[PDB]
Amino acid sequence: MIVTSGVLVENGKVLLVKHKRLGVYIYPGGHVEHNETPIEAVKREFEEETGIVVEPIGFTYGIIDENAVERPMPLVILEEVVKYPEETHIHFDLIYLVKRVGGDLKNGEWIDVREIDRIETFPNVRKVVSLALSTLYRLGKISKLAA
Amino acid sequence: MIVTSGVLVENGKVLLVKHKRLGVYIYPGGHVEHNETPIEAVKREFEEETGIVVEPIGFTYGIIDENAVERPMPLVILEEVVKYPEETHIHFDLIYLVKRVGGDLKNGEWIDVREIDRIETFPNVRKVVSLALSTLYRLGKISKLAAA
Repeated sequence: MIVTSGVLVENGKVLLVKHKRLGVYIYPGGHVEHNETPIEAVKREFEEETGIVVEPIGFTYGIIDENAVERPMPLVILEEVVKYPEETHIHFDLIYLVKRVGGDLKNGEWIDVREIDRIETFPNVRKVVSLALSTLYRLGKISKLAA
Repeated sequence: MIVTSGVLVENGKVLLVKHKRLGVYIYPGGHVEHNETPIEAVKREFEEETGIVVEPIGFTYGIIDENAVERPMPLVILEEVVKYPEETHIHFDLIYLVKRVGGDLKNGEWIDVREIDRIETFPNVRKVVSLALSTLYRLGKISKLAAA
């Protein structure tokens, strides 16, 4: 079962939302519908859940042609377990790094990335955040020795 | 509408099948069922289409515990446009690099990378194969440095 998520980090803070059933904070995201792409689903769901409009940004090799466009690589992909009383799901999670490009905050909270252990968070959050800091740290670094 | 393909390379040869409707050669793959993960889908389709059993492989960080396990990163992800004068689809194609673990070639052709340019391939297949080769090299070294 395909799902997609958005990691938005601005000024040491990550935007998170409460899961309507689990209650723990999660990266805004959700089920990738059939007739849509994971890129469209993450944009659509980030905005309906938070009010913020984002754009997934990742690495692409640069492959271009009239018949196909390359899409950004996710920050990571996890098969996560979710245990409901009626049943257990496995979610194939395409976790994208995202950027804000519009909207207005309506739901969700900016959680300092250092206080992530002071709140109930979906199991992955802390692991994914570390991965995201590293990556941003690297990119910031490499974006250094460009000159 | 997301689909998945596997790229199997052995002895300077990539395994390609003929597109069901386009005829052109493409790597094996197909639509991902609601009921399955892209990883399960690629093994299933490859299975059906070639008879060979394969295992997706790729870059990972190493995340794994009781609550979640990381899956390998595709080789490349192309959002392909497929014009059948009779519809016209858009395919979010998660393309994985895969290795052989069983089964047996029942259908399909081994395409020598040295002849690929004089062969009718589905758009960008040649670009992707090139990526596979370099990518395989990089996973080769990650693997032997890890072996050291």
